[PDB]
Amino acid sequence: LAHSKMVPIPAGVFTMGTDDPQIKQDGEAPARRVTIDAFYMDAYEVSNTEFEKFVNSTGYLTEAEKFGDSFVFEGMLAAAPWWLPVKGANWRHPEGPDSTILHRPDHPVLHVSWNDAVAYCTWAGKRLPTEAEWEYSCRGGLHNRLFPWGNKLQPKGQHYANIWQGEFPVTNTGEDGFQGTAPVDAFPPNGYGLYNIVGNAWEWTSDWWTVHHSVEETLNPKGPPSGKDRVKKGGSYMCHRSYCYRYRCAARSQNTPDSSASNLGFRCAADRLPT
Ligand SMILES: *[C@@H]1O[C@H](CO)[C@@H](O[C@@H]2O[C@H](CO)[C@@H](O)[C@H](O)[C@H]2NC(C)=O)[C@H](O)[C@H]1NC(C)=O
Ligand SMILES: [Ca+2]
Ligand SMILES: [Ca+2]
Repeated sequence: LAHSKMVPIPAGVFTMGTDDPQIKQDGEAPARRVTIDAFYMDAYEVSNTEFEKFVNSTGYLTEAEKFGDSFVFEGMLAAAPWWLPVKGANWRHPEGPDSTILHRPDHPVLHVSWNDAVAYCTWAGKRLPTEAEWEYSCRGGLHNRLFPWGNKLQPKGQHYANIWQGEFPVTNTGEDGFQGTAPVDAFPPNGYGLYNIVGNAWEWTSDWWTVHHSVEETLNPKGPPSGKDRVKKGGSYMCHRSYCYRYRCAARSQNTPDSSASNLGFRCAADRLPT
């Protein structure tokens, strides 16, 4: 269990975005050439256990605990009728008060806000990645592919990510081996050595959200200087093509920095290795 290990992501130039946006409302277009300096990125989503080390040390009280509620998928018991705001739903109690994390220590932490994530990473001698670092990393050395691994969803007939199978929201067949979340080290790594960069839990980035992008070539871009929503990436175990096709590197979405929910977590990046 090296669930806080990092990988060196190589310096390089890449196509961020796409001239074939499958969800236009989200600012997937235009494709634009971005240059990214070499850095490090968590190989894994931050796990319940890793977060607990953080909380052991600092006594950090997450925002869901402070507000007293968080968003849980009805399916496992508001932005959709299936998102319910549940009292005493937080990272220790992912589906509300009578749920627990004891049987799932290696699964990614949930019900953490952008602030929670930042407190963790900075605690950890790290920081959140920018969207561009995230997306570049997601792509995993490949150019203009849908997914970290290519354009087939199940290559060689194999599940490569934790998402929805079946009729959403009513039936999740769990064909891919998991109905909710999966251990942070489940499924194959992309070419850069990252696990579950699409699927499992959504992932916070450091950028404010905008849908307005130039084709101006940029270098280590931080997104806009302001916003009201922060950028999240890579879909979750609830994604399906039929209604939410965001288990692609190009896809993107947003939340206010103080939101939290049962399919949303994070991982850290860093310019240089921490201790
Ligand atoms: C966070 O702190 C708690 C409490 O100090 C740790 O749990 C204890 O660990 C010791 C040593 O393994 C055991 O003898 C006890 O059985 C535990 N006590 C309790 C209160 O359950 C816990 O391991 C820490 N969590 C993490 C992720 O490091
Ligand atoms: Ca699944
Ligand atoms: Ca993920």
